[PDB]
Amino acid sequence: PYLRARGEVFSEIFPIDEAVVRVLVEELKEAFEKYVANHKSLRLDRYQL
Amino acid sequence: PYLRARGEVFSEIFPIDEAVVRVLVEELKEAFEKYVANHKSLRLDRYQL
Repeated sequence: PYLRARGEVFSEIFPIDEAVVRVLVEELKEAFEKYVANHKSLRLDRYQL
Repeated sequence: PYLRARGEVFSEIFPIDEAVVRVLVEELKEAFEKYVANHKSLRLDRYQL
């Protein structure tokens, strides 16, 4: 007490290869879609995505 | 070192049978299309097809 860290600057990585990102975003989209549809043990908010 | 050389002669020939040129450009782009399909994790910005 009290813990600190001597801070950095933020780690800054930037996207290249973005159409594979487009395929993987629509895969993410259908994936999370059917994830919400399946796992009803989540009781999730269903008005947001 | 260093290097300085002198040239011999010109030699520059061409193919014949331009149908091989046309359909082989098509099959060449087929092969590199398959390699760009393989390029999913190969860090490629995607507008060179």
